[PDB]
Amino acid sequence: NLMTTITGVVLAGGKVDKGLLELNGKPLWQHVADALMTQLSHVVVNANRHQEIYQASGLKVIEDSLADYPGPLAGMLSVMQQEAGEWFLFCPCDTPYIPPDLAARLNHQRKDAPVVWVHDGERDHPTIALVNRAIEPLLLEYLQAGERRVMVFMRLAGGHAVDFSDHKDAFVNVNTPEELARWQE
Amino acid sequence: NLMTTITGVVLAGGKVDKGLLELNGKPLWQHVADALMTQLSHVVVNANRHQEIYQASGLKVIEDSLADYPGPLAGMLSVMQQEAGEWFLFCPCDTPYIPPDLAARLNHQRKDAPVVWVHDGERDHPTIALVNRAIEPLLLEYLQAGERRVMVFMRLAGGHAVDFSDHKDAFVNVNTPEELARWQE
Amino acid sequence: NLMTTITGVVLAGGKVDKGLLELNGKPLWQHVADALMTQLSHVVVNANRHQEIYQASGLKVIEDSLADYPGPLAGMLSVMQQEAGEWFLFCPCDTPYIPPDLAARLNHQRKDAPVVWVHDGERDHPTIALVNRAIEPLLLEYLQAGERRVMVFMRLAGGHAVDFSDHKDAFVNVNTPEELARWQE
Amino acid sequence: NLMTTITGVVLAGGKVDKGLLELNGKPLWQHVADALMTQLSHVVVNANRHQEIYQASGLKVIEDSLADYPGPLAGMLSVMQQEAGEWFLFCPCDTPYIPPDLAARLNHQRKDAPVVWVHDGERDHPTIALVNRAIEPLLLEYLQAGERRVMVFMRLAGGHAVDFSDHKDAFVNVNTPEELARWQE
Amino acid sequence: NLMTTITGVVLAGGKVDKGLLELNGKPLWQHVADALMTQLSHVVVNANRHQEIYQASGLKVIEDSLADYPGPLAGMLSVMQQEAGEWFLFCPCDTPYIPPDLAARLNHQRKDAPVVWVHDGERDHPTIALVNRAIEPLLLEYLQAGERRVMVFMRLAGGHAVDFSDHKDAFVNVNTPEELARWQE
Amino acid sequence: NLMTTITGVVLAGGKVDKGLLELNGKPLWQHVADALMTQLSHVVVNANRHQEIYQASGLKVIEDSLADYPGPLAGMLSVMQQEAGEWFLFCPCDTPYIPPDLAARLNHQRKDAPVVWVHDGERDHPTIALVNRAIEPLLLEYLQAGERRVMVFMRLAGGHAVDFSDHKDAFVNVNTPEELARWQE
Amino acid sequence: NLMTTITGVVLAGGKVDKGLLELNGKPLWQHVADALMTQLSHVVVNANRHQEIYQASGLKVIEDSLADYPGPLAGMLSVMQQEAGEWFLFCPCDTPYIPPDLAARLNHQRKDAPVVWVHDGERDHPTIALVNRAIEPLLLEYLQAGERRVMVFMRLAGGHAVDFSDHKDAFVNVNTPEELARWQE
Amino acid sequence: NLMTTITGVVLAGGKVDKGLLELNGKPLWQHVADALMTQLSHVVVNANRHQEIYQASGLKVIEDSLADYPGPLAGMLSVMQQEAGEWFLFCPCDTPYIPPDLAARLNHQRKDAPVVWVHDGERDHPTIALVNRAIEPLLLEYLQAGERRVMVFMRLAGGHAVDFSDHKDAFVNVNTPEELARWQE
Ligand SMILES: [Zn+2]
Ligand SMILES: [Zn+2]
Ligand SMILES: [Zn+2]
Ligand SMILES: [Zn+2]
Repeated sequence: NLMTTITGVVLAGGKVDKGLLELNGKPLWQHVADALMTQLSHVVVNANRHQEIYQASGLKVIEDSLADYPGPLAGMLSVMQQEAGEWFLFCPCDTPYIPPDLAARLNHQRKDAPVVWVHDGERDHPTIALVNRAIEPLLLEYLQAGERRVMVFMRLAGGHAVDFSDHKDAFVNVNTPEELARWQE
Repeated sequence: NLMTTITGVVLAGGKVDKGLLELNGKPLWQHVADALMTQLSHVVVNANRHQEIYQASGLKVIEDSLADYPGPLAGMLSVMQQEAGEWFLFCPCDTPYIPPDLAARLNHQRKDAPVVWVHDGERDHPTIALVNRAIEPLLLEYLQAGERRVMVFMRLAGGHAVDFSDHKDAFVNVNTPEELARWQE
Repeated sequence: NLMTTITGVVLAGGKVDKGLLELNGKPLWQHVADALMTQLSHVVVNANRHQEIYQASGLKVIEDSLADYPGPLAGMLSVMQQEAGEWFLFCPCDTPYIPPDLAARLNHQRKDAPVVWVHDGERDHPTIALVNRAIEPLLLEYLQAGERRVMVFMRLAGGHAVDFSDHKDAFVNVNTPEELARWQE
Repeated sequence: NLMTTITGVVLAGGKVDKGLLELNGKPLWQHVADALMTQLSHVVVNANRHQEIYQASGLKVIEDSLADYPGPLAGMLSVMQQEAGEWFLFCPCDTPYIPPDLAARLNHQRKDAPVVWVHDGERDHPTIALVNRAIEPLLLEYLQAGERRVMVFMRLAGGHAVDFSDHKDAFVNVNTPEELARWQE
Repeated sequence: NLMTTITGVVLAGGKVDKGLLELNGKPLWQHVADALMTQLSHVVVNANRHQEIYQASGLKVIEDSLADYPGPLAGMLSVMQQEAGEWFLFCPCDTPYIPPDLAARLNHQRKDAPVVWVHDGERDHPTIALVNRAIEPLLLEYLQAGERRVMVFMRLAGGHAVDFSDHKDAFVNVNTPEELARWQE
Repeated sequence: NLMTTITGVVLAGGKVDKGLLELNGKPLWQHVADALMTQLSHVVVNANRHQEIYQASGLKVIEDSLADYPGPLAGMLSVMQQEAGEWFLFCPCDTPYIPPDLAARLNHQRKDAPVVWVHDGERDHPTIALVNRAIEPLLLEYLQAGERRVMVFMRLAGGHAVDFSDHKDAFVNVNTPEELARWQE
Repeated sequence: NLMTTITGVVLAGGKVDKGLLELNGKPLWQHVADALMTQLSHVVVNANRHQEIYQASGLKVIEDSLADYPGPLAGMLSVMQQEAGEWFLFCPCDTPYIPPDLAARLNHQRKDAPVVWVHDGERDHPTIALVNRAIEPLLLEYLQAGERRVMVFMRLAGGHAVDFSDHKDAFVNVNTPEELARWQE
Repeated sequence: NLMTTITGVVLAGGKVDKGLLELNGKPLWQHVADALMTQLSHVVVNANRHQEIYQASGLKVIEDSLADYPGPLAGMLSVMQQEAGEWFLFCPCDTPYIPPDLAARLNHQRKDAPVVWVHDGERDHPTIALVNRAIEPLLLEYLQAGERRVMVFMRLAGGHAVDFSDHKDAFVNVNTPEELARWQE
């Protein structure tokens, strides 16, 4: 089952974390982790600050790097370098309503591509992505070349966006404390 | 083939059985069991009463529990706890006309989800479901929390309904002796 | 797991059954069925008499034939013609102490052969056999030719015996009521 | 590849063969055999007359039976009883223009069903069918019960028709010498 | 690879933990967890006390039960009921020197059995075991019957011991604070 | 992943190479090789001239033949005869803009066929093809018969075209130095 | 099963056949073909003379070549070039007593090698070999280089001999009419 | 086949190459590359000097790093970070007589371990190793910790040595020009 083949990954922030703010009593990042854990057996967090907090919830923490690369791609590569699965489902810390069929729908719609990411009907969410580790070398080469754009990389790897326009407000992102108040229950 | 990979399960009733009433000379529950047995090699019955009757037809009977949980979910979990397959096709005792392509269509339309159930064009039949045992832990947690709603659970697991609107009257349910008379041949 | 890939088969007798006699309160044939059911999910009985008794224990009964062939091979072929698995573990009704690792050891020692049977250190037990359905055509041809010898057939199919000389008295066969008394507890 | 997993079967006639008549210098049945052999490695002929002729082309001949059942289903069952593959692609002797993508399209459109057959846009061709051997037991039971209708059986097994309406005149059947003249090149 | 197919499990104690005592600066239970984590991606702890301590190391904690069963078997069953893998490698908290090839050797020596445990040359260690979840139903039945003996259960499931007599002092168990002093570096 | 299962093949020319001309500083053939290498681990070049140039880029060169057959099919067959994979993705040297999802889309759209090629919305590109080695024998027979037409062969093998009409100008072919100037950046 | 994965091949002679002489009423080559057909579904003959005779038994005939190479290796390569399986079991026409477990024992003893051949206790029989088609390219290169020695090639490919010293007189070869008389029954 | 699943790797030297010296007219490193290429489809070279020379033979060159780690382990990790296979067979540049069954024997003797290396009867050759990429994270952690010992790492990963004591002088290493003269033909 996908549950035992894809490693879930909370992208908590590369070199505070707004993901620590509570939504309905639970920190934003833990909404994401809990949603991934309902669908996937093995779930880790990519974090470079507050490691003890993430770890304290029973999750393994993967710290970045080797080289101090910038942005989300750097965390993705760090996780592939430090974890053995074939497949990873990444999600940032601030999208607490991700749907219960995230992994299944992304996988079903992959069309044999090594990477896919969510399009919510309005925009792309390239860091909510199902990634095969076969693109580890390409990612390393991309970052070594000084490149940083997420979607450009994912397209260059042969990926595409998957339509989640029917999953209402599942991909809302909590940008600030103020937005968080529009969502408190 | 699906025939040898999915265990069929007649949900005969958790803690008489109207499924014992005869439709065209054959008990309602045996219509269901026979339909499952045409499509699947290994088929069992979840029953907590009249166990000897079900067993007498050559079917293994799984009794509920561990804990006295309520409703169909309790029987589903009981069956996963007591049977070793990866996949189960559950069906209640009172839907005698289930189609010969039930398992194939549910599986084909799963879209990589760990659970799917029938929608007949008019309504959901959440207890006519193809279930991967990976959701055993989630089900246990759900029931331990005091929750009982079937479709809510199946959605939370990442499942969805599968359209059988073209399978005419295949999902009629015999609620009472009176309805049973509308169907006698 | 082997549990969900091999169909167990009690060879109860082709055209009373001494296998109906009780050993320590349980009929000989049910000792065998219970031993197979501990190791295998799906288990059936090949019987041509007392079908209701076997069936009443929750086991599907396969009756012989098509053609009225003689002996155990006839039952084996009948079962392959009427059951869909790839693999079958046959055992006669009168060997109640068959070991809990029967299927695993036979499979482990197959050496890529399509059939293997037990040798107990003293003699062959060719009807205690793990059989791939690929030899269905060969068996049919053998029986159509008027041949009946079990071990000859199994050798001709490319099979061999597997040493169970360390499984003490596991393959005792209860030939008569008198032998049964040497074993009563 | 499908080429090495599906056994092709020319249904040449159960208990002359009009399939022996030549179309553009090649016997109708050999048009079918050649089309199957382009797509599939292992191809056999079900024949009960002129066995030497079919065999002489390098094809193994499977004769019917065990029991003298009627019609095409009888040949299908005979072939499953005498051949070891999981999958069979049957075709009658008189449809010489069957397409080069017959096996691929039938398989692609199976929708997890154990049997599928061709619909040419105007009618069903239930004997041009892709069949999983899991339905061997059901077929045996059907024929033993005295039933003979092909499509009824295939529906009861959970099968469906596959649209080949775009494959122009690929499913023309040569009923008589006269029709054969409408096709001579 | 085995790394991504077998779930590691530290058996930390069912209803203080001596496994909390430090050996060379690291708690005994964490020696075990670290050894399992070198070989396996996903590793959990079965604990019913000090849950926060185990969880704080980044490990998911599985608490016992459903029913208050006794002993290690109860923890094994609890873990299978609450975790989705096919395979589990259990180890108690007080065997800190378990070898780096534990999972590979147990798996290699399984001989198609659904469970295997370590024999160190002097004695059995039945709670250092590689277990297929197919024996979940058997375990449940065993415990419901009031049975508790570990090795008896594992033999009844078809398992056997695997020789680790060449892995010197790898299976030393720290019974008390005094034994722990014989090992301090 | 497809990356490690399909061998990429640059069809550089059977018995100068215009593919040696530079587009934006990189030879046309190396545009193709680089595009294939982003998607596939193992990539080779079919060349019969300038072998040292192709080889110098780190690519293995496969020279034609056995028999001096004509055209692209000859190179395809040469490559299947000299390389061990199951699957090959061929592309000529003069289509430098082939898309990053070439292999994934061709594979996803194969519909169980052993060969597929690109249609760009305006025309077929039968030498941009995903080919299963099962058609090696058919290809050999075709060429031995004196036949040379690419698309005819691919249709006869059971293949079809795959729509890439949405991949803008990805299949432009540089026919001459003059066309190459319309594309210089 | 091996029956449906390995193609049997009678090596009948490259550019009369003593294999046509009758042993106990059946031609030597047909003893071999029949032995292969008991173990394997799909069996072909490599022949360059008397093609009609071999074909007349229902076997497909593969004629040599492309290039007029010498010896048994030439026939092996011809067969791999013209047949789609992954695995081939070759045997010459004059070893009529080959054992019923030939394919299983060769496969079991392969030790992950791409080719294995029989050693009968006294000598090697390098043309009684189980061959993976991955060595097709190596074979082509070997023959193109002007090399002909069978065992040298098989060793260079990474193969080894498999001990059949316990299969008494199974590998007797009938060199002449005179030897054939020592064997007539 | 192993040929298409394991990537061969010549370890040519991390930050002249004595591997450039000719043995019987062929550079030592090319003896190794050629031996790997006979057994494996895809073979690369890890080199940090003379990259153009290695590349010129048709081999892809992987340069070290990310971080400037020391020794052979650094090259192994570099290759896993930059190549997508599951399995790698590493060999240094100066062991020109490596046997034709290197990959098969190492794989056959792995005993489910993620890494194995050659023991020649006299000593270990830990850089002649079959490595699963699952140990990429462990290797990274090991090197980041400042550790460099090869065999220690391979043991810590759960590996073991494989006996090649019967492969005479296959593992001779050419240390110097003088040793090279003891071997010139
Ligand atoms: Zn059953
Ligand atoms: Zn985990
Ligand atoms: Zn065949
Ligand atoms: Zn390569």
